[PDB]
Amino acid sequence: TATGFDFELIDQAGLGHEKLTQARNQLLAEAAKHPDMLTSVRPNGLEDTPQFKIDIDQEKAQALGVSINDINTTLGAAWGGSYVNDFIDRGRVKKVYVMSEAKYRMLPDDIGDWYVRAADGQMVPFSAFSSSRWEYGSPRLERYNGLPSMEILGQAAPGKSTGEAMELMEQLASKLPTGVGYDWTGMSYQERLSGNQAPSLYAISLIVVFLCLAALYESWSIPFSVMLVVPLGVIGALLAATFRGLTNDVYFQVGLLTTIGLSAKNAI
Amino acid sequence: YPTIAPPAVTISASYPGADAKTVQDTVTQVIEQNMNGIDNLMYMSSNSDSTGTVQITLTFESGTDADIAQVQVQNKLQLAMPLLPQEVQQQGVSVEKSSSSFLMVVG
Amino acid sequence: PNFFIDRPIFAWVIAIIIMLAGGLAILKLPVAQYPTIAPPAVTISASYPGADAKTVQDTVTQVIEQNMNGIDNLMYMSSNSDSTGTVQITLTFESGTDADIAQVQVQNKLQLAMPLLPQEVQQQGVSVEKSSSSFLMVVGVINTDGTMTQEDISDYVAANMKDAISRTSGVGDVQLFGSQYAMRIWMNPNELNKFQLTPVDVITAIKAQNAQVAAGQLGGTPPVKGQQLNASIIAQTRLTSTEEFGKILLKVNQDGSRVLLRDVAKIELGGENYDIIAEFNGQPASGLGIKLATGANALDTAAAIRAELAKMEPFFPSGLKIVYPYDTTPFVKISIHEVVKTLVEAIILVFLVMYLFLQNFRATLIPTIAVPVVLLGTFAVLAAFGFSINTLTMFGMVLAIGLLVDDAIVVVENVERVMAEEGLPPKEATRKSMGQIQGALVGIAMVLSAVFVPMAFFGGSTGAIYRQFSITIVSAMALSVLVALILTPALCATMLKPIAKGDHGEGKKGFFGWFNRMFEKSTHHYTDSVGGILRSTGRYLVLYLIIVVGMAYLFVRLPSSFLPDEDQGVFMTMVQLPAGATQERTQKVLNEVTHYYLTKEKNNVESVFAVNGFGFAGAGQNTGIAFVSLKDWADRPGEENKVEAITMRATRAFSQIKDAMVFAFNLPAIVELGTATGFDFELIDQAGLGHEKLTQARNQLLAEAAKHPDMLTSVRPNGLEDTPQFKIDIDQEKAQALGVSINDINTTLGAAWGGSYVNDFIDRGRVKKVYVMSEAKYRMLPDDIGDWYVRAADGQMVPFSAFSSSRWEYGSPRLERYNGLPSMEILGQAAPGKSTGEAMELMEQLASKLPTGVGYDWTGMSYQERLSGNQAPSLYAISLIVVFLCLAALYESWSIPFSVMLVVPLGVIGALLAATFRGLTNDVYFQVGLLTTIGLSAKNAILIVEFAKDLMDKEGKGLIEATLDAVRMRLRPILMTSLAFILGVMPLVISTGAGSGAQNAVGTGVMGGMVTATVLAIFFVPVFFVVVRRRFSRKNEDIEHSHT
Amino acid sequence: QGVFMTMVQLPAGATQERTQKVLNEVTHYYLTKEKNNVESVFAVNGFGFAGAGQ
Amino acid sequence: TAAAIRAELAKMEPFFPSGLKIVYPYDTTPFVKISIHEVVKTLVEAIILVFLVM
Ligand SMILES: CCCCCCCCCCCCO[C@@H]1O[C@H](CO)[C@@H](O[C@H]2O[C@H](CO)[C@H](O)[C@H](O)[C@H]2O)[C@@H](O)[C@H]1O
Repeated sequence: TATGFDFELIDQAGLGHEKLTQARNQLLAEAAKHPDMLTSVRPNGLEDTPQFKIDIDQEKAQALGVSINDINTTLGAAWGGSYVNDFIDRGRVKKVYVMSEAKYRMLPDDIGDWYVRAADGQMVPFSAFSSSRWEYGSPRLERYNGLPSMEILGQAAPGKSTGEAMELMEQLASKLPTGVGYDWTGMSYQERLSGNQAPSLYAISLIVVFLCLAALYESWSIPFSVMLVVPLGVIGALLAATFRGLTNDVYFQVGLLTTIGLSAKNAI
Repeated sequence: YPTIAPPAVTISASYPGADAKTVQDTVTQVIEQNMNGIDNLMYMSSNSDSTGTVQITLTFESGTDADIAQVQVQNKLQLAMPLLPQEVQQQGVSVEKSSSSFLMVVG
Repeated sequence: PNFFIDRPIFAWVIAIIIMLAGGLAILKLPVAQYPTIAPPAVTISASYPGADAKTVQDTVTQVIEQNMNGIDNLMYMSSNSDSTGTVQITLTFESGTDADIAQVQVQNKLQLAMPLLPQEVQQQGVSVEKSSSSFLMVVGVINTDGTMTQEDISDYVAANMKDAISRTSGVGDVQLFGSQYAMRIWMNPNELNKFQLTPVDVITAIKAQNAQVAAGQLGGTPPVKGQQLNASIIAQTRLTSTEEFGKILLKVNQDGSRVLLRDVAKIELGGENYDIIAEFNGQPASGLGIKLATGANALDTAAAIRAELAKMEPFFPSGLKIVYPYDTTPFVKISIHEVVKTLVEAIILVFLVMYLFLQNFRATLIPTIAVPVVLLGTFAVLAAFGFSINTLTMFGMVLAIGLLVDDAIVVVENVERVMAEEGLPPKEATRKSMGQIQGALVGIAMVLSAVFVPMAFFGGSTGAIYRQFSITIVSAMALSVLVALILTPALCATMLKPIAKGDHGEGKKGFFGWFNRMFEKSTHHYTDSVGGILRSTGRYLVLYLIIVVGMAYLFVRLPSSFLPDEDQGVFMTMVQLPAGATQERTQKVLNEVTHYYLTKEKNNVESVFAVNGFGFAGAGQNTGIAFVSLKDWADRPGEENKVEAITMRATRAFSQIKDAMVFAFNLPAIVELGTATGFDFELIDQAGLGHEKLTQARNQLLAEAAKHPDMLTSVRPNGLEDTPQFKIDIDQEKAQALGVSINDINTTLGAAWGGSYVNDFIDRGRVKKVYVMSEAKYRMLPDDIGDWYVRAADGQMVPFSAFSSSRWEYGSPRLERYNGLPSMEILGQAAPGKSTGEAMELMEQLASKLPTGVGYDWTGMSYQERLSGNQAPSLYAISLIVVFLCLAALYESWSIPFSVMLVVPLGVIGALLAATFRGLTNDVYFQVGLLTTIGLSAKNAILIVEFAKDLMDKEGKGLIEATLDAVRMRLRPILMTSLAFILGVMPLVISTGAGSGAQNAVGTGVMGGMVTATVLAIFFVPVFFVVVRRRFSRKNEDIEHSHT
Repeated sequence: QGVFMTMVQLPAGATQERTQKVLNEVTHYYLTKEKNNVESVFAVNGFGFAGAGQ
Repeated sequence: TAAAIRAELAKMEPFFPSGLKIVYPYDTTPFVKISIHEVVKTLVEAIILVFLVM
């Protein structure tokens, strides 16, 4: 994108998901307070969903003759599914999945219809050794470079340069709790080191161009007289950009160059 | 367009039934612990999905011959393959070269 | 050529373009200490916790050495089967064999040996790596208050650092000095016996109790029509604490008194391994052992590593500031910086010589500017030729200042000479000088490639050296030549003020002039002399014979060499205890050494990082090592604050008074790679004679080379002799009826004393390991064998004193292997000034008398010397006939070319004699030096004989007449070029610090070589040309002629 | 590019049913008020960009 | 490959029992050898006949 970024907010210390998300609201609300820089600071991930814990009371089955492995894998093969064997149909190998049927594994109540047949020969209801509670948890556990992390997309105000928003983010994500550090990636990475590099390139460009005109003729001042044609070609391109409502994009940029070219040709 | 975007290899594994913390803990951290010592590494990013499918993409320095990156990756992951669970291990981990530029999609 | 003399601005542009091509090719050009020298190798490492030596050799090592079948460019394969259960297979390759393909072929040949390996091995990680050897750097971590112990610190390293600091773009295997946190469970035998339990129930317990679970989903997919909830089932989860681990239940008792883990074994967050302990200055520390990549630039990898770690510094806890024990980086930095400082200085001195000759400042700037631009320019040919800013090419620079100065100098000189000889204005005079010295400049450039090029034709690491040198010299030289045509002559015509006819200084003003008088008066001296010697020829012929032969004897009784040992500012000492030692006694030795260094070396030494448990070939309680860091150089005056004095007398302090062997040393300049005198003999059994017969063959040999003090030094095998072993030859009979099960007896024996990785747990967020082993005291002295019981089929435990046995044998802790077969390795040297080759042949001849199936072979260092070598005589014969042919071209005579080649010794005998007079060695640098030197002589004499023939031909002047005029015209440049050099070189031999051993090695050969060169040739060359041309006739009986 | 796309997201922990609801709405929408611009609408339930989920 | 391989066998020679002998049933090597020696003889000859013609 042009104006903006791909902020990575990273946990570095032995913290937990809750702590990070807390930091994220902290920064996202503190930086949604600057249209003076950033517009649409938004996190790209999935928020904590309602999740349903079945903290088996391990005691109330530990004698019953039932095996944890059996309880787990029946629970599992019940509501998730299991890849078992492979079969050769019509000529081609395919997978063999065994799962519950639809209706007998959907709503929490259905939990009950499931029975573990213990070692002796007696079944056990699941409401005998289980539990049930409702917590939260992310469905998308993101990580950046080996550590827990969370990704905040966002940009800068319509006519503010991407970099300025970046520096203000540095000074804002500066105000975060210990174990929370900052970092950049992808676009904002590729593009972070490559922005204030351009002037050196014109240093080579225009300096080597001046030495060539110094060569052709034989003067150091004559090339000035010829290099003076440069703006002449530009203010016409800009004027067109601004008046056609276009933008300083690359095709305009190489274009701007070519123009500089002929200015120099004719002037030469 | 020309070959423009910095080359990267994605690794994905499916772990039927795993909630996010499970895919982050049986598979994701095991792999993020065994990608130590491949060449030209710019950065690493994981997705531990509530579908049980983990997507760990590694993005590299520009003009880093992909083929070799994809190999140091597939062969540093085929080290942590025993240190993986058996649902995963049997249903395939997948190391692929990554973009999004599908020439065509045919329904 | 000339096009430019009329356009000075065009030429100035060419100057500045080559200049910023210099600077531009300077900011992004490789910088290493050396060129990449180490032949590529792939190391595979395997872990088999609790395994005896013979076990790592037989369960993992030989299963894989059978699957390393069909790898490319394979030079050799070597196994280290360690009694720590860690086997190290090193495969070394042909030179520069791009790692990636080799390492990929090896890992995809190892994936055949992957199913046929244990579940213990396969689970503790097998490792296929690209890697050097010498630690690129070691980064220690400590704490001020020491409110933490080795385990805490080491954890922070392995939980906050070692996971990503090895994930750069050029690090091989970081080696943790400490170990990462783990869930440590220590079984208590008496109370574990009480409540009726084996380790096996502890295993299955913590396993199936503690885990994540393949749960599933509410609203499961595919749902039913109208379904309106989707949410996640989180079932049984993995753990977190030590509580959650105490509470782990094994069985319920009849009354209610449950048997918890908590009770039955002690449960603690503890290291995954308690073998290695790291003490920085006696203070507890945990380090990072960084080994260099398989051909990555050093200072760039360290820069990147310094970047990630400098990024972790904002999240380190209270007081955890990084400490720095060992870095091979600043040596390279300060070294090359001292060579560049010298580049600057040599320029400076040269300008001074030049003022004292051409007493006009704006004229003296002509060749002053002549160099910085031929320099900059070469760096761009290096960027273009795939080289680096290594020591070799750097010394090629500093070295080549001489040819550049000479070229510029003879041009400005020839102009000026003509401007005082006729009275012409500069410009036409410039055109004129050029009209003579032009062709000569291209011909000398040619004969110059003809001598530096064959030197590029050598093989080996050293071959890489001679080629790096040969190129910066020939390349830089072409560049001085083009400068001599575009820029130089335009400058002589341009900034240089005109001297009208016959001015010749001549005091005239009173400072700079009393000189010109001294000198002109003296050039006469010179001329009246040379005439005086051309008078009598035989005499000088004889003196010449004497000079060659003197060169000869001086040459042969000179000790060859390899490279310089440099006080890199950072050294280390190695520790080894007697058979079967303990962690406490090692730590004892290490504490002592640590104490010594902080006293008798209180002013030179700063930090001692003691590494207990990790030696070289591998680990053990017995072995220790100590990376020790010194103070800044400015507080280290004399020669006694240096590596050799410190390490020698330290070694005195520890050798002569100690029980165990402890040495202090500094590693040579090369990161890894063989040294000089010495070798690496591998003695191999081929027809299967077992460990005993082999090691014994090693003893026969260790004694057979003990009968020749005339040759072989340090009669040593480098390995470890067989240690005391304690066998438990289970009688399976007296347990197969007892109600007891074998599988359970094994894994209990193991989990007791070997240990077991069981599950995985969540520490503060980070996955770490789950280990079960005995408690400390129930496995030390042999008796503890008894305290452990197997809970049989019925319910009765059984004593270990029930089914076992017990005896004590011997067997090695390190089963070394070479080329796929069992082997043992004998290091050694040659007598001092004795060649490695002689000792090598005597070694092939003594181990020749060994039992059938025990054969010999060579590796590593000893390889370097067998396929190659002694190519020099032919290389220089090449150089000499090719050069001779070039002089027959240039001179268009066969008999004339001889006169320049005769000047060859004159420059040598000076270098030799300078070496012998200082104490240096016929090492690489002496050869480069002599290269350069024989060069400059060639330059000068060629010039002289050139003028003479011209003046006889293109003026019809006599033989003698012309000879004298030739010498006459150009004594002044020869001296001034030469004199500029020697003064520029002085800094080298005078240099102290940062590889000043190299510098001293340059400066030496060069200075002496030069003195004898000029100061003899400017008297011998006329006698060369004269007597040689008088074994040639036609026209010149004595000549005169005509004109166009 | 002659072909464009729209992204849809249901509130947290929603179901395949509501998703398929929105998607068929949009498909109809394109074939209606855009009957003359749209040729083909390809609806994907369960896979968006933001991540995986019904 | 043949120089290095027959050298490999000659290093294995101190470990061969009674009669456990090497045989060469099949080798593409000497063909290369004589194929080439015939070409050089030809080349040489071509030269000779050229000098003679000239
Ligand atoms: C800024 C310093 C520059 C350095 C310049 C130094 C030049 C001064 C050197 C003076 C020494 C001369 O050394 C040289 O040896 C030869 C020997 O054959 C001598 O030559 C003389 O002796 C021999 C025999 O005795 C012959 O008869 C010959 O006729 C006669 O001229 C010397 O007279 C001189 O020509």
